Amino acid sequence: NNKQYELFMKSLIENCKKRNMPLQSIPEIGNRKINLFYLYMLVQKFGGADQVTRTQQWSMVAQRLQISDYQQLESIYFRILLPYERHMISQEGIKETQAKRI
Repeated sequence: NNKQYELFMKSLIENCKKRNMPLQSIPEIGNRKINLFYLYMLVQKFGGADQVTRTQQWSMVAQRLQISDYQQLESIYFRILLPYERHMISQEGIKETQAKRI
């Protein structure tokens, strides 16, 4: 699962580059390569950053990547790949990501 990164990564990148580089550099929070989809996989509890970015569930994300900075979290969620994260949860078009099993 060492490639799993380059996979979801390419997705996020297309966003950072399409969102006008909302970072200008990966906010490498923790002590190594970012684990966006990781702490993000936890935000799922809410599904919508803007809702989780100011709640308790955030403590889960924020406190999972040893950052304890809920603000950096939505920086992750929103400032790196808001759309993507909030995309592959509700449906994402059920014709691109999940594509109804396919």
